[PDB]
Amino acid sequence: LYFQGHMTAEVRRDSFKTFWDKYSDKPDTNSMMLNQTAQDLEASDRADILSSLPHLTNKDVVDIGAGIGRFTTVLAETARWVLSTDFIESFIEKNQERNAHMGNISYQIGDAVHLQMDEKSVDLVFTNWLMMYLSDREVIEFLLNAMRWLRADGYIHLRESCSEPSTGRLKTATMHSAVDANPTHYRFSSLYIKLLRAIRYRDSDGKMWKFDVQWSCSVPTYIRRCNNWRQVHWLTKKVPAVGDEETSVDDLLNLFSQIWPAEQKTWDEKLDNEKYSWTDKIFSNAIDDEVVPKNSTAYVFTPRQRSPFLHVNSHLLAEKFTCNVWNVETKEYLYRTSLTKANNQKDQRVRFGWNESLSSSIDYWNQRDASFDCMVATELLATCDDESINSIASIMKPEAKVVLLEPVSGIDETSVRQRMTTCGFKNITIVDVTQESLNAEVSFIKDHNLDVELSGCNYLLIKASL
Ligand SMILES: Nc1ncnc2c1ncn2[C@@H]1O[C@H](CSCC[C@H](N)C(=O)O)[C@@H](O)[C@H]1O
Ligand SMILES: CCCCCCCCO[C@@H]1O[C@H](CO)[C@@H](O)[C@H](O)[C@H]1O
Ligand SMILES: CCCCCCCCO[C@@H]1O[C@H](CO)[C@@H](O)[C@H](O)[C@H]1O
Ligand code: NA
Repeated sequence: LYFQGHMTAEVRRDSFKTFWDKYSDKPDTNSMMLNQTAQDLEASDRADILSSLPHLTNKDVVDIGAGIGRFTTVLAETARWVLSTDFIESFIEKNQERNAHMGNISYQIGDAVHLQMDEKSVDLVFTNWLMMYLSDREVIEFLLNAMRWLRADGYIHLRESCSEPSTGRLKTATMHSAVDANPTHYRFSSLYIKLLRAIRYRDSDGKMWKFDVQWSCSVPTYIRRCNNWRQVHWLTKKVPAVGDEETSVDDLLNLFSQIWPAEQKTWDEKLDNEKYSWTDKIFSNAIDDEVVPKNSTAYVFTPRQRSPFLHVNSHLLAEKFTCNVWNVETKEYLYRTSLTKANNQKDQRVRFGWNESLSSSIDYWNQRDASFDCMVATELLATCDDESINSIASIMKPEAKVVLLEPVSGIDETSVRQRMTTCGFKNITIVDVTQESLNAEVSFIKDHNLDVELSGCNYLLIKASL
């Protein structure tokens, strides 16, 4: 019965510690994952996350919210040193017991909100399921702190339950109470990505920094076993932001708390009822089972520059050709809507990732020695340069076939061939699909009652191979 006893940051801070207090009697993987059968998922999930990290030889790592330390255990195998923290005492105690055989782990009991360390004191800030237990202001404050603590070239890993609990709404799998309110913040995936990209931090030497969000990916184990695409994680690098201006906590908070979630909601309203893509009819006359063999993996790239509706229906692709699909998105809000679709369809063959550019996705897949079976893309030539397009082959099998739908103004077929021939393509054919696209786009808009105009561009449908 004290001042603002229902709403202060401390009361809200303590509501999370109280929630986790309920599990301190069970310092086990069930609590860490809030899943009655966490044994089924734990090792595969941990491997999904740990295999996404950079090598840690000679590096200092801080694992914040480490709990019983299932990541700490493996992180300290290669890192020079790991600081492992959690605000639940028994969890840290269980952490110290499991890891009694190791000698390069420091332990701390405390709230992540109050954690303090020297500038440029770590190389990796590792978290997994933590931001969702902080307020919007605390998330921003946490990220500015990570920025302070990281050395240049340093990384931060984050993984959050986005939009819904890991166990969905609501699985008997959950360890959540069916009657108690759940205090957890299930934010949209797009908000995390945008916040990370927005941050500009000036250090004590007066140097500016920004985050390079290397990727956004769904945790594979949660798709395969929980039909959940919204367990989202990101690897993010601290890099110089020459000439940029600082972003304050208040300036970031306005965006993160009000502006962005609002903008996301308008995109949900436009895209969530999408029954098919207007491009389906167009791609139908260029994609066959010679382009997409049965059980192959297709690489799909949809930047959605000219229009949010210009993309590839990856679900229809996977359905009609019995293939797996990786679809790259570059627009945060539109990537989120693809995750929404993925969760409702529950076709595990279809996967999405967010990257800043084509080059970003190519690096990711290069590092993983991927060789996709084909490419289907909208706006490839329109949005990417020769250098990036030429590097697509480094993630394609020999003779992989491609199909491109391209918005153009004047039709310059000779020039289009020369770009693609310069970027390593062969057997190039070009078909003008402007009238077909005009018909299909209008049919699609009227059918979905979108009060919008046509993209208004001409279209080429291109097929080639490498
Ligand atoms: N503000 C905070 N400071 C420190 N630890 C926190 C915290 N908020 C939540 N936690 C801890 O974060 C953990 C959440 S569950 C996930 C545990 C671990 N990251 C893993 O994936 O296995 C719990 O251990 C909880 O106690
Ligand atoms: C994203 C573009 C959607 C294209 C789907 C259109 C219908 C595809 O039709 C497919 O054609 C194949 C012939 O090669 C058959 O083997 C498949 O059984 C059939 O589903
Ligand atoms: C569903 C999408 C997730 C899988 C992404 C993996 C990247 C491509 O993986 C590739 O898949 C091919 C199978 O067609 C294999 O033959 C290749 O060896 C493999 O590199
Ligand atoms: Na989401």
